[PDB]
Amino acid sequence: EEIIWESLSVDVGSQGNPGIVEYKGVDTKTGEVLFEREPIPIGTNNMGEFLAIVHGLRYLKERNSRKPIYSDSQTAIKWVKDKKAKSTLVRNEETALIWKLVDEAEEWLNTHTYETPILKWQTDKWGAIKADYGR
RNA sequence: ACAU
DNA sequence: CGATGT
Ligand SMILES: [K+]
Ligand SMILES: [K+]
Ligand SMILES: [Mg+2]
Ligand SMILES: [Mg+2]
Repeated sequence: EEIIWESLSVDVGSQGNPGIVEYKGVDTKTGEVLFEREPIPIGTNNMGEFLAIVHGLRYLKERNSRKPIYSDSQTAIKWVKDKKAKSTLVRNEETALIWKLVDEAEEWLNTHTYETPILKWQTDKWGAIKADYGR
């Protein structure tokens, strides 16, 4: 119903899918960019969406912040809930980097706790998530 | 079908 | 138009 403005919003951007993947997190209210991941040469949209949420969790925990995270990705929200990213991307030399990051994000989820609500951004009602790349 |  | 996902 109502946007929770006191929140962090995340989104992925890519050049190709699979292709070059980046992501960022912003203050939902103001749009201030709070973190941005260096582009990863080959990944999928959903791996990026998942890494963005997990980085948001780590960012908020380190800062003792109870803010929720918004993501527009049905898939990534579920992968985080499950602590398991069920990507189809082949494992090879060119995908080694993103798969290492995905593996390590799952490992972090499996070794830490958090109460952070992970909320679905309702794009149909509210427009594009505030972290969107505008691509 | 829904979400990207 | 194509791809990633539940
Ligand atoms: K975009
Ligand atoms: K589809
Ligand atoms: Mg998105
Ligand atoms: Mg977007």
